[PDB]
Amino acid sequence: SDGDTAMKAFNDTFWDPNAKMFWKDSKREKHQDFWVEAELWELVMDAYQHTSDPALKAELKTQIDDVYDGTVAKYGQDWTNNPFNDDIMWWAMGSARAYQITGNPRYLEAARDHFDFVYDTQWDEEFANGGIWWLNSDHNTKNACINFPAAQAALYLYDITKDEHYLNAATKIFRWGKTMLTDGNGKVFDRIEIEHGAVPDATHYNQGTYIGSAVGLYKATGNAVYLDDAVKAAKFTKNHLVDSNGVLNYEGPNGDLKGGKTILMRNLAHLQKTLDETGQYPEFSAEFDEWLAFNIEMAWSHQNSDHIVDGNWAGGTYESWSSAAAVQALNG
Ligand SMILES: OC[C@H]1O[C@H](SC[C@H]2CNC[C@@H](O)[C@@H]2O)[C@@H](O)[C@@H](O)[C@@H]1O
Repeated sequence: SDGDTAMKAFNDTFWDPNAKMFWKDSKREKHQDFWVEAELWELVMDAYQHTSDPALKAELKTQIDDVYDGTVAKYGQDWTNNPFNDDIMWWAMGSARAYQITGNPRYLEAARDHFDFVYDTQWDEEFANGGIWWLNSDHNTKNACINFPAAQAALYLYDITKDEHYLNAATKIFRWGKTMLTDGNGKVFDRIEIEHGAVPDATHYNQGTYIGSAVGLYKATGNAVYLDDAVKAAKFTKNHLVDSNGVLNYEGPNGDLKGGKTILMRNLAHLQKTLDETGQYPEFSAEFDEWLAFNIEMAWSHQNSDHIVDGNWAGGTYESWSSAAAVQALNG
């Protein structure tokens, strides 16, 4: 049970049962950033779905509710006072998943109300012919880190509700994003800035949410073009966001990007499952599976004696966001 071992060690090192939040690092001086906390929430959910130890499973199910409670105690229930639309949407997506797992109606209202605020008021047709703004304060840029997560959140809400409103939203957001925030061959651009144009800088987490939304659209629509879209973005990641031995890059020193492999790995697992089930792209599937396994083994060979792995997978304080990626990789 390497996935169980990895998750237990992550909790032992970083979980604060008193505040019901993760610590930012092993000094236990400061709790994790708001948007990153939603991604650690999803890690708890993924370990819950992966494990077959019923005692650990029940423990992780309780933790799903505690993570939300601790964040609500510090930040409130209404997140629309946060000027970052991406922060809001990461929590809306997490809330949709928490509803799928628990059935607790507070999570459905949280997902729906926050999705609606962003989509209904922060979509604009004028600048760049579409897209959602990064912030709800100033309107200067439209970014991959809000647009693709918004498509993914719409797809979860469609699965829950069967309301075509959400499928129509996902289709519209993704079409815009593919056209304005990619090169058409799987390279995902960070953002488009008013008075400048596209900033074509690719990162692990934006490759990830593009891939996850494309796989979700394939499943919901039956259009094979969406699967092709996801494969091209996975090939780009494997060939161009890696070191000379094929190990995924380290994206520091930026604090938001350092743990981005967590989001990438979560979404690559969705593509791997869809390829295994459909038997499509058999040649790429075999190469992709082998490359993933090589990455996981190299990462875990760098673990310390407490079973924690730093985010520099190619080589004394450990950080929760950087260290999460190796745990996610064993819970997919
Ligand atoms: O270059 C990393 C990253 O930086 C921001 S998103 C990160 C912010 C999310 N909201 C809370 C902030 O504290 C955080 O910096 C955006 O410029 C994004 O497009 C880019 O990829």
